[PDB]
Amino acid sequence: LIVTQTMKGLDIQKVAGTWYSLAMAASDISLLDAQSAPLRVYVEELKPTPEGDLEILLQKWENDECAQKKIIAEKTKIPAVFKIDALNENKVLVLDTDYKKYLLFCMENSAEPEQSLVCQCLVRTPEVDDEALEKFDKALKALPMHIRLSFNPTQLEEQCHI
Amino acid sequence: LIVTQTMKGLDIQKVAGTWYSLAMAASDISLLDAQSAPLRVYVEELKPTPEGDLEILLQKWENDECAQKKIIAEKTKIPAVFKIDALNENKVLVLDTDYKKYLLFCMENSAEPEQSLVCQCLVRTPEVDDEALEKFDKALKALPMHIRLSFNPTQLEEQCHI
Repeated sequence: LIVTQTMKGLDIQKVAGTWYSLAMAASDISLLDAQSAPLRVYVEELKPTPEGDLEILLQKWENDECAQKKIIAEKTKIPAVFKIDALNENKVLVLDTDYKKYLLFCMENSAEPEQSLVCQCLVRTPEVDDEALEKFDKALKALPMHIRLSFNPTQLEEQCHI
Repeated sequence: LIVTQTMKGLDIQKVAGTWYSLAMAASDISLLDAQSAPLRVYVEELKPTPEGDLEILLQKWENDECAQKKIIAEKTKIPAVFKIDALNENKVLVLDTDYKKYLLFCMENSAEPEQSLVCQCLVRTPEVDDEALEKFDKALKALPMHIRLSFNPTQLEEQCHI
């Protein structure tokens, strides 16, 4: 609930389709540190269910393979906040989006916020959009982020960004 | 020579003393990735020689120990640029400094610039100065940085920032 910015009037239907994790940022270095870091995940596609929920198709370097995982985000009373699937009463907050280009969101742990806050900047195409990165940074200002990763076109087209 | 910003009228004598690597940034993620990353170095002290050179006292996680290394930077025709000691005809460029608080510099490889550019924000005390970080970012704007690390007081006081 630290993320003071959330989007008003979110139409979860419109955010459906393919996305690229262009930039990542986290409050703790160890969260995004190595390629095998716990929260180093790459979004592939967002699939909203008619029941209001949101399926998230993502990738992660687990063993030595780029594994494809599927997380399901259940909707809450607030249309911009979601509860992800784990003991960890974790929330997925959508900060802003114009639906056609970018989408800014932040995963957070309700128990340990400042120790577990990861945000991302998703874009529709594998192009480095400066205007989306600008908005991402502005939303990051008041947040205690200590690591910020950014990716290039070539990395965006390969699995697990290699 | 990509770093378009360099400081005019640098008095190498004044930058002597203890410093803290408050923030780091690099053009390639693999340069600052893990704790054992090649260019993940922590500045301890800057010792300028009367012969115009500059000794750099730093730390690095090599094996499983936080080793203290000492790099010597030889002066060049330009008072803000230095040549570090290795085959790699590498340069150390000082971008800005008020001598009493911060100091912004960038290490660079003359052979492969965009693939080997690391910059840092050194502060005098282990306090998070927003004004120094602001200046650091402004100087980073035109540079193709893809990773940015930041550290907190507690980390600044421990060897190898742990």
